[PDB]
Amino acid sequence: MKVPEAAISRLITYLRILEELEAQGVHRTSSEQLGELAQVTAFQVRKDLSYFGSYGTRGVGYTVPVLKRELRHILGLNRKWGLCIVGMGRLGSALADYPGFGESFELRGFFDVDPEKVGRPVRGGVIEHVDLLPQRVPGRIEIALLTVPREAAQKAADLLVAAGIKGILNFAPVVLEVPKEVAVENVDFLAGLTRLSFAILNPKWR
Amino acid sequence: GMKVPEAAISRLITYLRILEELEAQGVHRTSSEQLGELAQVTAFQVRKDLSYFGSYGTGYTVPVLKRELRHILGLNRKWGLCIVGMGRLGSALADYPGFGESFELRGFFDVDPEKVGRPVRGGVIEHVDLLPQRVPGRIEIALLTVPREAAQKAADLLVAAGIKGILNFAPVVLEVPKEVAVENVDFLAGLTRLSFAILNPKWR
DNA sequence: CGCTGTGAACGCGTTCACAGCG
DNA sequence: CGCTGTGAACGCGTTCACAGCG
Ligand SMILES: NC(=O)c1ccc[n+]([C@@H]2O[C@H](COP(=O)([O-])OP(=O)(O)OC[C@H]3O[C@@H](n4cnc5c(N)ncnc54)[C@H](O)[C@@H]3O)[C@@H](O)[C@H]2O)c1
Repeated sequence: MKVPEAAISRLITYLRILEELEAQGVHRTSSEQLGELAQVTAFQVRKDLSYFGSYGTRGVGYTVPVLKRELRHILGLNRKWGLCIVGMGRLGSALADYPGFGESFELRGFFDVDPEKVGRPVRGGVIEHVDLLPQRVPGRIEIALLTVPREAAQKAADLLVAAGIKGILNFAPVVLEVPKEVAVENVDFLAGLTRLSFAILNPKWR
Repeated sequence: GMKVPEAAISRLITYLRILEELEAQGVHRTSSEQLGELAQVTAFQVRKDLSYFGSYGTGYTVPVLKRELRHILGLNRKWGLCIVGMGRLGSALADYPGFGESFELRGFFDVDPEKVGRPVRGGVIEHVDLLPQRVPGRIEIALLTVPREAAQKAADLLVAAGIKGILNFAPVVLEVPKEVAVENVDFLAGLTRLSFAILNPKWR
């Protein structure tokens, strides 16, 4: 009834497997196959899905197109979120060019404070100054991709919170302080690297 | 209890960053209470995570904890890294000036005939076919930044070449031998999690 | 007194056995 | 019968209780 956040991550993985199975022409799957491809047990797959509903067919398995649609629904992918990039350095510029956001995420703003950058035309847009967030965010942008230097993150975050942002995808190696009403999700490649260090040094534990 | 939760390692990483900051600020003494607040966990959490490895307290001396942590995390050595897939993300990573002294880029690989032989910061792009002749004793960690459809195969080549750890930036679940460590940095997953979080605020 | 270190209790996510239905 | 759906046990990871000690 109450969903652990570890399950949401696994649902994201199941949906990717379903998109792949569909691409391969597979119309039907099972908790066992789904588990095998996601490297989790069939038990876990069925438990994860049960948190939201009964999308399978007893004694048969799951119809790929159906589970796919249901998972996209649960995940909020059945809509078009408005996004923006704050910090047009190398990562931000790379993201503006990323051809993989799909139909669920649409870039609508690119902000920064550098005179050189501000004003530069980019894929589907043109860089603007951050103070224009209050006059660009409301009703148009729900999620912000935060790609500024570590020391500028928390600052940029406050400007986003005050601008009425709904969520922050944080790429900066720092814990952000935001009001509980604002969602934050971190993408930390340095932490990932350090975890590999620990893992490699502790094979037994791994 | 000596079965260190993987979730503790992530927090240790955060404690270290907090200590770096504190040291930068000129702070010398800290406590599990101040550390906790800064990491947004309880004082109980901090002390418990540290206890897994030892008794470094007295509170804590910023410089002493910082040293003990980067040691526990293996940051007291120079890891050899390589980038496989020199596209937009790969190139950005090659020029990132924030790896630190603990991580050294020693290889850049690709299959694009037009990128191989291409000079880059601290080296030149080589064909992935050269991995078996480049990884052993020089490169332990590979940053995997090739397209989704190419990731599993590239990981197979890195494994065969002797890689010890793979930092996977592709949205796929990699299959690798038990002895090869894998860590995912998945921004599309983070995006989708935010989507879910925004639609389920009560769920928090 | 104030703060650490750590067994033990506890709540929650995973595992499991089977109930439910096709 | 076969595979999904699920209530409950299990056990891992966080919280708690107190012991040590300057
Ligand atoms: N572009 C971005 O902003 C961005 C941001 C985050 C995550 N990513 C992820 O990064 C990965 C790469 O995306 P990109 O936009 O940089 O792609 P890209 O196509 O720019 O570059 C991928 C590079 O990999 C090379 N490649 C393909 N197969 C290879 C193989 N077997 N061995 C070695 N090199 C190979 C390609 O030739 C290309 O140079 C994807 O998984 C994507 O999801 C991209």
